[PDB]
Amino acid sequence: TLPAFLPCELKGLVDCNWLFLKSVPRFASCSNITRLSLISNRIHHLHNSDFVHLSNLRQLNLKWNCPPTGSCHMTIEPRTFLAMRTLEELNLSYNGITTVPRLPSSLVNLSLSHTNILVLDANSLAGLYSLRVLFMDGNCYYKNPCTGAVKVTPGALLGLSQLTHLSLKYNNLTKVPRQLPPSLEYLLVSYNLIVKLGPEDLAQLTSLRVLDVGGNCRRCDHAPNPCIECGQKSLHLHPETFHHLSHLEGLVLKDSSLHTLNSSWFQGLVQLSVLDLSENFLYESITHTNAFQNLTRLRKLNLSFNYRKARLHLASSFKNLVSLQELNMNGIFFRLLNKYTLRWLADLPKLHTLHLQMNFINQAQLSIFGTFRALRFVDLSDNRISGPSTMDRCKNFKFTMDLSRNNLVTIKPEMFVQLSRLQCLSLSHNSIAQAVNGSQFLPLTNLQVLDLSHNKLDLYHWKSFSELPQLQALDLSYNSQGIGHQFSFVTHLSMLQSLSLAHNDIHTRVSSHLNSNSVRFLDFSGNGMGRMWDEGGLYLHFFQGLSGLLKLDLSQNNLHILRPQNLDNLPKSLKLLSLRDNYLSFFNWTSLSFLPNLEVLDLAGNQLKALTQGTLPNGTLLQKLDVSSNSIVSVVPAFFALAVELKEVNLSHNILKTVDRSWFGPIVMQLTVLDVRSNPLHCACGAAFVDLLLEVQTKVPGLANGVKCGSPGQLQGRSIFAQDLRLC
DNA sequence: CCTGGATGGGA
Ligand SMILES: *[C@@H]1O[C@H](CO)[C@@H](O)[C@H](O)[C@H]1NC(C)=O
Repeated sequence: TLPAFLPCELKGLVDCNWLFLKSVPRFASCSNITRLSLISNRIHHLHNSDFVHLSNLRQLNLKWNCPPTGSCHMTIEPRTFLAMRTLEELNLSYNGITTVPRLPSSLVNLSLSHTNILVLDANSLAGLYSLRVLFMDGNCYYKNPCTGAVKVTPGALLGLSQLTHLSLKYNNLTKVPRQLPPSLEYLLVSYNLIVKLGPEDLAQLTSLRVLDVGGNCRRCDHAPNPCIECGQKSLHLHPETFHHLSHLEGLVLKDSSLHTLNSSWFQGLVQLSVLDLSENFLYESITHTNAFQNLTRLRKLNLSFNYRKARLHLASSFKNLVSLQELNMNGIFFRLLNKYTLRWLADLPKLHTLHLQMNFINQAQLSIFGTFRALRFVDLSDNRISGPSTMDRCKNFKFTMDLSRNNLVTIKPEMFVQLSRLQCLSLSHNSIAQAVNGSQFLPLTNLQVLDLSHNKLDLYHWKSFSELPQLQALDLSYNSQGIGHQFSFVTHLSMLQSLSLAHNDIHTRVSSHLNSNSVRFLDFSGNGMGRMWDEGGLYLHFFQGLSGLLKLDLSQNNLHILRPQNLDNLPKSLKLLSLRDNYLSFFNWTSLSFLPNLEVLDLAGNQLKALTQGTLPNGTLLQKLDVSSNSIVSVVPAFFALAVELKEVNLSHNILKTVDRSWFGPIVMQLTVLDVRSNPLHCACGAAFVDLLLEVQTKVPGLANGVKCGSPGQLQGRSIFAQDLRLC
């Protein structure tokens, strides 16, 4: 009858996360479960018999059960994990242990990160010959401190003949552990105190695919958090350090205080696809160096935050990065962008992504991005661009350009010269105060998406955005305002499918009618539709002219009433309506006859005291009803009974003491969701709601533990299964 | 490596 795995939830996974458990649950048969998650409980002691009932486990997560500062120490009996002979993955992270427990040989992945284990020797990982993955980060650093440092004894890991991944970050290491297994494909030793590297440190590691050695010589300028500055001026790299790494696909040297590069570092890495040079002092290097000469397979290059301690121009060697797909140049702080600055990138055949934000650019010739071969995304957000030189997804597929958070006060169509192939643009969070009239975006003949939110557009002109013949989505949200009429242009936008006028300063001379044959989605939330629909018949047909409209969002409009007339005069094509977060107290549910094709209705966050008015009227096509976070106290029988297509209903965060089956009739059997959490259910031993929820248990989210009682006081705040309610 | 610009994940 009951779910078999109380107080946990069965996903062959069983989820016991965040249940304040102090011991491993014992729960018909527990011999078919293979995965158990106990994340962030209170288990502080583990014992030889704790997992005996879970003999066939393959995966075990115990993260955050006994967190070190920030105090907790975990005790583990010797035979604890041995009961699980087929155990493959074990996560022991964020637990105060000082030694690694005894483990079965079937182990494959192991996490020991953020513990108090300070020493790894040959005895620590005994019998783990099939171990492929070992993580142990953050055992000795400012958030999990230790006197001295973690010590990995030379050759301790050589028993792991199958090891591919090894991470030992934030451990205050001063050297790379010696004689590591040569089978390694991933080595991460970043953010220790390794101020010196050479071929000795990486000896015998010929199967390395990525290597992370960043943060070992940190500049700490404007560091928000406790940081250890490198004693020397820079990381010391022996010229032949990585020279024997013939499979190296990834190298990260971030925050290494590098002042110059050296071409010797890369000349052996003929598979190098990823290079992270961010957070060093290469401002002058990147402009002159020849190091990029033979990085032929290089796909990703991170140059971010290499700022000056002239005019920026990338080195000529960049023209050899024929495989380059992505370039990060954020936070470099060069105030001028021109035809030279990036010239050696233009002929690069596959360069699609260019990151150029947080650079304090106040002069930019955007035309240069029209000369590029395969550019798909250029981010110029958070800069100081103020004019011509002297919904965004758009993801992966559309020539997109982001000019968010700049200093545009006026749009002059000459700033878009050569950008005519742009399909998406964002000018949000500028300070554009300008009466749009149709002369601002002429070159943008192919623009499909335009984000102009958080500006100060005057929108009286009916010719607005008419020079954008392919415009499909327009975001004018959070726009702050004696001729024309507000929003008159919508009818003259032939292809507009999505529009947002959310949170706008609406004028008195706002148009009384919105029109379009193409608009399918309108966000009109955060406006004054309550004060507009109280003005009589003036705005009674405000939305009627949007023929074909499918989705309307009328959230946060301070609606206290919703007459049938206003409903009847919405487009008959409507399928989704959201009145979320209004002040609707009473509502005639039979008035949904006026929305014949309505499929989804969201009335969450209103004052619906009850569901009485009122009945879901046949033959509504309503599939989803959301009445969460009202203060519903009751519902009339057969309320949902006539909604033959009803699948989802959310009654959460109300104040029902029960949930009755007579509310639904035969419909409740087909419900896909029935969310009843956060209700003060009265858990008397008679209660029949438990018999109802149990009938549709799979369709009830958080049933096993998330649905709580509100009374009686001893069962309050506790699950409806805390005591067995079916006994009287 | 991914993520952000700091640090934690990871498999
Ligand atoms: C029901 O509404 C609440 C409101 O906060 C939300 O948290 C919850 O996710 C919703 N349930 C479903 C099934 O969407």
